[PDB]
Amino acid sequence: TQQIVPFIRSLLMPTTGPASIPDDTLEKHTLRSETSTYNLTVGDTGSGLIVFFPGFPGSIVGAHYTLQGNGNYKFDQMLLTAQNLPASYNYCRLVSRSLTVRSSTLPGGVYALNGTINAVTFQGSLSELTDVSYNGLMSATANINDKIGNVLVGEGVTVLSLPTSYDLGYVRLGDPIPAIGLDPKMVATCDSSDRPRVYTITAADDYQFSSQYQPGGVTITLFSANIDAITSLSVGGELVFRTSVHGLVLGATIYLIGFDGTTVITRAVAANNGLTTGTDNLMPFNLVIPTNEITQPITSIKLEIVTSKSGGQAGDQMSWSARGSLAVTIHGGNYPGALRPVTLVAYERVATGSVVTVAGVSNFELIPNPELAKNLVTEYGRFDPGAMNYTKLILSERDRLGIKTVWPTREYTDFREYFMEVADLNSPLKIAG
Amino acid sequence: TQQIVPFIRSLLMPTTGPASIPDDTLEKHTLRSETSTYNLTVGDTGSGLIVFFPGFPGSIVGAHYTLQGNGNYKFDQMLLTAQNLPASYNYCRLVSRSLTVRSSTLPLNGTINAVTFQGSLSELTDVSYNGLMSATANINDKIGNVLVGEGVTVLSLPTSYDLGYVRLGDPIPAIGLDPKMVATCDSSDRPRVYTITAADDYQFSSQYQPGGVTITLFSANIDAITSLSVGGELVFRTSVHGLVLGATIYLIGFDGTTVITRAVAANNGLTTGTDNLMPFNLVIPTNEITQPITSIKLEIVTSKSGGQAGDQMSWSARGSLAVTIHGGNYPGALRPVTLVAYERVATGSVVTVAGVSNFELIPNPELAKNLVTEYGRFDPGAMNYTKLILSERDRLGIKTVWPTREYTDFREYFMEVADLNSPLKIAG
Amino acid sequence: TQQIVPFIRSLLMPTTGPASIPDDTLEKHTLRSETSTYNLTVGDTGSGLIVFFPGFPGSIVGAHYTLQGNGNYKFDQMLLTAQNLPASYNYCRLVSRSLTVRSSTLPGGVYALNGTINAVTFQGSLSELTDVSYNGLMSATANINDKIGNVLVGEGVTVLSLPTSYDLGYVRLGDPIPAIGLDPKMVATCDSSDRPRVYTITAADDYQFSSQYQPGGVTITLFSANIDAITSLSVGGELVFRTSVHGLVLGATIYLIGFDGTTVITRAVAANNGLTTGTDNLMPFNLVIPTNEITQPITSIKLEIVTSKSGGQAGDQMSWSARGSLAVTIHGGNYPGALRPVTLVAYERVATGSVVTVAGVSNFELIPNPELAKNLVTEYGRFDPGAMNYTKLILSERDRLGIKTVWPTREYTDFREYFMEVADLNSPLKIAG
Amino acid sequence: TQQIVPFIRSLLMPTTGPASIPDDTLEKHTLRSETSTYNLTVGDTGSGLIVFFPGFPGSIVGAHYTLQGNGNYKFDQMLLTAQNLPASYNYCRLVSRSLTVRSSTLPGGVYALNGTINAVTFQGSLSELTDVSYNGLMSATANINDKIGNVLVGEGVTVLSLPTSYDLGYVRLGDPIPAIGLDPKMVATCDSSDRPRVYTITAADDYQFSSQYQPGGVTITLFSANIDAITSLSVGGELVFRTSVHGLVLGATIYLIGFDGTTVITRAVAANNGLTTGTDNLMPFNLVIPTNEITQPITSIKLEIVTSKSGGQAGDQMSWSARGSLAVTIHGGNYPGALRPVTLVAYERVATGSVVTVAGVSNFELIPNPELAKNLVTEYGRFDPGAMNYTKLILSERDRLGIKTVWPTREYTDFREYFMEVADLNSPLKIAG
Ligand SMILES: [Ca+2]
Ligand SMILES: [Ca+2]
Repeated sequence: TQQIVPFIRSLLMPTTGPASIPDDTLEKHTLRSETSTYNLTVGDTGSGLIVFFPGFPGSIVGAHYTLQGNGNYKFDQMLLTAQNLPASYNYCRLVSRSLTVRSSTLPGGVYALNGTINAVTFQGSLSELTDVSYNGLMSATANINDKIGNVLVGEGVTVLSLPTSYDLGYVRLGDPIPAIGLDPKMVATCDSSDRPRVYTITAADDYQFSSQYQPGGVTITLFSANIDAITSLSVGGELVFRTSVHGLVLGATIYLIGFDGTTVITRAVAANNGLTTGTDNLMPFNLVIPTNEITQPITSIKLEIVTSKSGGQAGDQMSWSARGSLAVTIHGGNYPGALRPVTLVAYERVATGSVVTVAGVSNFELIPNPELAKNLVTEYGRFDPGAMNYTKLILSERDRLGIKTVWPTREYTDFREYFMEVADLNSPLKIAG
Repeated sequence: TQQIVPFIRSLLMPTTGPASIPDDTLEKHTLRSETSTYNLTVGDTGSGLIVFFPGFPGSIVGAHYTLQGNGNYKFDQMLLTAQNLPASYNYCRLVSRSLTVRSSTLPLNGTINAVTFQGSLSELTDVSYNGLMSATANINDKIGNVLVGEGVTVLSLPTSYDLGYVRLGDPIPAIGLDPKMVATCDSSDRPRVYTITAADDYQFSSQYQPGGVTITLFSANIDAITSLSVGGELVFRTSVHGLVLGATIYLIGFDGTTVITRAVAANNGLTTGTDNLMPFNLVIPTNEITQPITSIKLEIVTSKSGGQAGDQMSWSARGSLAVTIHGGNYPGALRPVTLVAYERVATGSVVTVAGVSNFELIPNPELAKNLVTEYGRFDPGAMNYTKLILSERDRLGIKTVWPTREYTDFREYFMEVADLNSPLKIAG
Repeated sequence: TQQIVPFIRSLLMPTTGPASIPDDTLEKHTLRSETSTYNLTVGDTGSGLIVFFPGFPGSIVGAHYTLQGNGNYKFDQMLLTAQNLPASYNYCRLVSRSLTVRSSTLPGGVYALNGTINAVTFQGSLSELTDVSYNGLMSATANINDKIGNVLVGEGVTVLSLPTSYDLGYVRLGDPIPAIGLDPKMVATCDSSDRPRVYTITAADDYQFSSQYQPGGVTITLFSANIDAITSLSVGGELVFRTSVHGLVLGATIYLIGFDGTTVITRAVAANNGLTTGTDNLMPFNLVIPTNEITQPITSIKLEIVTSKSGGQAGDQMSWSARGSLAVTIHGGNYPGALRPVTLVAYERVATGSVVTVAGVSNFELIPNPELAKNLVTEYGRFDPGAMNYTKLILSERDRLGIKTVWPTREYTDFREYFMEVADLNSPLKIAG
Repeated sequence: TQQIVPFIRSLLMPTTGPASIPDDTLEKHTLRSETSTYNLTVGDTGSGLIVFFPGFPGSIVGAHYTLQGNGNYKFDQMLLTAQNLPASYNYCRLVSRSLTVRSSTLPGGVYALNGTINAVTFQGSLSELTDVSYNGLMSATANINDKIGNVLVGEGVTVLSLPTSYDLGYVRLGDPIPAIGLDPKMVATCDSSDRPRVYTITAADDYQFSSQYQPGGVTITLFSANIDAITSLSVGGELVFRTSVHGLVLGATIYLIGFDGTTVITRAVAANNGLTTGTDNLMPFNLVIPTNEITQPITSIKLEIVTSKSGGQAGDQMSWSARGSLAVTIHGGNYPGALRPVTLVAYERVATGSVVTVAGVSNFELIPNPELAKNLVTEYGRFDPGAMNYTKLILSERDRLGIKTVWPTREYTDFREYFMEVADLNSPLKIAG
């Protein structure tokens, strides 16, 4: 520390403002901060979960779920940046981010404040967590500085975004692209694409299906698989069906399921589709799911198949054989931060009707869209040598320095003042010559 | 050199263990070594080829092929890491790797030629024992006629730092009605894409045949070790009524053998005076690829419902296909290849492979519960020192393929400091 | 910092008292502090907005609006200086100002959980804000140190007035001028005038009006435009009307609308006014609106026109053509601070029946009115060189120093003690000679 | 203190993470932290007791008992580590541990006035405490730094684990061992065994029993004795019975009693043991009690004998003479930490229904089980000389330094910042060469 190092300051104290990442990704850019402010209402159980995407290169900050009587989560809302970055910028890179979660309210009739928080940073995407209960969170990492337990809600928790790789590319935001079309509801964007994530699902390898006839048909769930998506994705591939039985008609639908078990997206992949005897019957997958259709994080994908017969009787026995694999590409999905690190903040025993307050600052390197570029000057980052080495040193000593991704806010506040002991005006420039 | 530099030590002497790559890719990770041990049997000709993927970010180390009487190679087996990394880890980055190839038994014993080729397997123009020697112009990337008893050392030298973590082909939680159901999350970042314009108004013409007339529309060299997909469309036009088309894609192994065969369209009537579409929607999962893919070909069968003596079946075809091999362009995934060829080894003798691979790894969710991860040790000047060393690679004689005896000498010539640790023991 | 610099002390800690601005505006003046103290009552929705004019050269500090069940704002009261400066002084210049906004008290110096505060400093006048909702505030500036999000109400927010230009002229306050008149309600003042703001509205350029006869007439709103006024303004200009229809009578009224959509001032510009065929019919605008008539900040101006006929029957048709532009001059309106920077403090989730407490100090350079001048000594400011350079340095490093216009009070308090680490008695003057 | 000493840091501030114990026990191991998080509910009396085992080499942290109307304790639940260590590791050694006990229920929203805490560290096992009442606790030690009285529950208490011997062996955790068996409920473990604790109980030295016949038999309790167990144990030994009465049939049953006086385990030791007249009749004890059947700490052991007769009818006398010693071996029992030091945290006057929140961190040296060993690198501890001497010095001056095992949390927090005044980044490594 001398004066200090703008980047370290920004990284460890994001509410302080942005600084350019001192890596090798030399683009003309501009630096911006976006706040996140939410007042979430606590449900009947007094318990809930905030899912944060600490490294998300863009306006999506997280999602809030309330916990319900029956032990299921129910989606409340997305937590976003104050304004929608893709409306103004085309490219983006996350510099630093911190968020605070605390209660700001005790309801009218309530005698006493009570409530606690458990939090973890998990090195995987949302659907990869084996246990998302308040208690279960605590073992999602072995890293002591990536978990915090039973922090009082009144005091609150601070989430600090720590890097998962530098020298990351600029990410295209989901920015609208100039387009005209006959449909009012037409939407054209240029999506986060670099570093796609690909899931491959072999749904069947000569899977035999056999069942008696039914008016309305017989529906099966061929497979269900955990995947992650926040933004646009596509499904490709093909199933091949064989049969000895004449006049079978196949229906097939893909469902993308949210974290709360709810259907987010439903797409008929093939409806009413006759099968010929002694031949391959192809069922291609050509699905594109746009960002705006994804109303909450996708947590799994499943495929249902309906089998029905034209004629039909009592005992008819409908049978088919199926073979093939599908590929689910989520665009830009493997970009570190896009899906990968997840910070969960769980609360419980909070009085029903009380407010859980979220306040955050996100810092970005940004490239303006064409219209803004006319009035927004861009520059290469400030050069200071040793900024990156200092960052590397700090992170290398992360555990001995106690630099957490999840803090009791009181401890983070102490850390701020313990660190940051120099911010020294600027000695004789004022008296130099 | 002072003490030394863990990374340089790991890079130049991988059997020594792992060290974090001193680049800008700052992820919380863990460091691991995986051994490779194989005892390969020499075939009838006393000759064969080991294909190594020195930079492969994961458990695939290489493949062994024996050479046969008729001059063809025949696949033996994949050479892997001791345990399957994707079963325990989700993300991975290669730190360093070395492998030794020597004979260990007799039923002294023939010779080895080796090269590191800066391209993928199918790109090599000549893979014969002798032909290898000209795959590079780089003198430190080839070694000739090393005695098999003494053996060869393959050392993996970098092809780019600041590489992303690669997703391993890790199983993803999934339930399904089929026992043989498999769901993975694949190496995807940095795909390789081949584009094949199979036809641009290609005219086909032939007399009728019971059973049909089969043609190979195209054949093209491509590379795949892991999952890939084929997309695109052919469009067929015709003046002849009642023509039925069959089409199959074959993915062919290095040994000319069919690895994967997929019917793309079987029994498919063509209408007169219209475009007849033949879409390609193929996804090939990793587990189906039993040996490296070296080429792709498309066959088309043309038959007629009626049929007679002279019937003349004709169609016009147009369209291009795209073969995407997932994560294929990730440096190391397909790209550098080291070939170790042996010949004149006595039939029935053992060619012994022993290696160490070093990785930066991120544990899967279940292991993450008990596996602490950290940012890499900071030492400044580690990367500059690496850059200096590599910059002087040729004057230092840092080879990718060594006579083992020469590599051993190099180890002791380098690495002349490993100095205990002077007065920490007496400090205060 | 040596001892310190009175002006910097005053600027950054206004509760400390006044100091002369170290610019080139050398007037004999006197230095004063005026407190602002308000106990505002929270309405039904538990939500509201305080509009501050941090740079206002005089006694107007801000205005309080409650948010109502229906989602609309309603004016409560002006927030003023403790005493009315124009009653005692004729000229004035703002030195520094800070205000506190909080709620809730408990035995032990402790405060309760009582909702949240969002605040921004916007570099424009009140009516220029595109979004004034609690959440929308957060994007009124891109400047991270000019916005603060979801501060607990119990802890509260500190508004600090940062300069918008030095070397400003002394502003004439709205001081009463000696006058006698037959009317008890006669008022004569000398107004803030230097640096007027002028709006020009071309209300019509051959605008055709056409409508069927109506007993009582047909009223239209020719235009509506957002403008800003806190003090006196005037409307000048002329509309010209043409018509081929005989017997048309025009009425026209100007309305000045408050931030809460309420009519603040209504002035008939022309009532009962016959139009002649084939000639220009002039409608001049000669409006002067005195300060005392402006009961709350003006946010827009609109002009209504009534077209009546008197002798009209069944379905007659009334038509006229209109041409002309108006000029709205708000006196001293462009004086930096008079309208320009606005700080919004929005609260919500505040317990109904609790009181939002405002406490502030405003510091001024003042010239006494003739009666006070007889007993009020005035002087040129204390000379200290480097005071202005030091101010310029501090402001130049504003963002790295984290000098905010809106603070969580707790953070401002910390800043005060972090800064201001020298106030050193006065070493051997006491022992000198 | 220079930089500092990882071990001392871990010992005095366990929430900081683990460090290797600088003793002579040189094993290849790995270092881990496990959190403990509990939200306990306060019962009817507003009073209860948390029993901590601060030195326990494994996943058992303590047990919670509520106090009841009738003055008895009632077991609530075991307090454990976040995950079950024996599922992943085979050997273990405790490095350091701290736990926090406070009410998360804050009346008014801010106040810590919600009852009080008394706490002690007792140098013996649970059953050895003579007085376990809230008030009685205070005299369990004479050591002033091992007791704390009437700490406010809102502020809370910190339990710090201080060593009871170094150079301890690695303890085998209760890890499952590969086994197949016909019974679904079959369980095979390898238990903490090193350093057994043995109680010898001479239950009878020619004890004369005499009572009249009753259908179904006559039951006496031969003895009860205070013993301690949290994990597996076994009972060995023999009773010899003499009689003159023909056709007596003896049954024996061992009861293991919880701290709350509840039977945890009941095992029949003898049934249909027909006594032969005028001869030694042996009653061997061959009991093995597995860890898993112990649902709460065992505070005592008793043996009942049931004495029945064939054709007994009326004034038929039943009489036996008994002689013999039993030995109760609790496995690993004498391993310092396994049973020995106990920290009791008692609360009272807490409002019924409020939450007492426990949060802790436990640090371990661990050896992975065979499956984990495949992916878990193990190493000998970091060498730093003088670490152990420094620990010895610190502990030697424990009382003058005021290093407590039980703290008012506020005082512990102060201590943390008073200690730990160096954590100094790392000066010119960053600029060296
Ligand atoms: Ca770089
Ligand atoms: Ca000037």
